[PDB]
Amino acid sequence: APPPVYDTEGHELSADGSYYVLPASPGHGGGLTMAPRVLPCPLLVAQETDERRKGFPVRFTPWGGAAAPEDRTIRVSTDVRIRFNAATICVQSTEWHVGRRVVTGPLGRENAFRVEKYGGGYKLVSCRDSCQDLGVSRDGARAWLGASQPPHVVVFKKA
Repeated sequence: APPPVYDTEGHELSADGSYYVLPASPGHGGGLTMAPRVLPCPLLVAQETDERRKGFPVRFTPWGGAAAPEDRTIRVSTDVRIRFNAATICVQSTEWHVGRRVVTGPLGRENAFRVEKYGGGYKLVSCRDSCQDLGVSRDGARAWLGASQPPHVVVFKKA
């Protein structure tokens, strides 16, 4: 199998754990959060502009869910679903999907992502059809995660 994804303490990522998604280096902003874009729902995936803010941790789920193989180690280059492990003001799914921007809430493969080793950490990729790197775009007061260059390089700090 492809290698496991590792957290900032060097342990393999697990489908059981929750992980803050932080930049791999200082001076690149804070962690990922969910925030409304003009409408209060659905929430979209934003990056905190403030470096001190870790945002909300995420949970990874191997593609297939309960029907995926029993080895639920999270690995690179492998379809996974991603959600925020957090209560939401929208009473909707916190699972990520792409239709540009990464959105949560109700909707093939719109919710398929992968993690790839990249630079000093990992990049996240949307793989609805072909794999597209996810990057951050400042948009007024907010910075949004979407399909864009350059990729946003991240590490996973276990909560």
